[PDB]
Amino acid sequence: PKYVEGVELTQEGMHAIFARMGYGDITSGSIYNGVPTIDTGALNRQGFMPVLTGVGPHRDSGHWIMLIKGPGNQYYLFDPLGKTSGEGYQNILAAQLPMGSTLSVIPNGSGLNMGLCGYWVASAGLRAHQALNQHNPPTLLNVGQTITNEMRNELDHDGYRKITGWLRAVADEFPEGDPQLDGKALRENTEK
Repeated sequence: PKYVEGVELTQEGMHAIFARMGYGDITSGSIYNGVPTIDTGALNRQGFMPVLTGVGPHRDSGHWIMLIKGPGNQYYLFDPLGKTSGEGYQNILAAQLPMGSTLSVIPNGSGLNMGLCGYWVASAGLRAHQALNQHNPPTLLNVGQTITNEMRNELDHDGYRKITGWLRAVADEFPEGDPQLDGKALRENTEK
């Protein structure tokens, strides 16, 4: 399967889901043997960048997180495993951003990932992007709080089954066809 392996998005799958939602042909990032590949031009241009962390010679799969650009010289790190996990990548990622930039980790809660990091990056990651860049942005705390709550509410009522079933259904191609703001909307509008 090109887009999904087990219940995780491959790099091809991540590109494909952003293309299907209407974000065009995006550039993703990675951390290979502890060294980041981050195109800052594409980051600034996109407003965000999914980053496949934890990869290396013997590891194609890793842990997806989302790099977000805010207003000004502010950047954010969304980690579906929670605040501590993200703080794990904070430094190495921060040193890749423009001089004068700051990188803060979104303080969302642990225990809600369920092996769905790619899905979360493509949904909650985008919603965090949109929230932090709207006219009256919430505080970092409110954004973290809100993301935690949204992940928990989506996992309720057979959420894991619904998400994993959809991901398996779209393992090779996505259905048509309206564009969407985030992956949850795409899922709900293409079978869930």
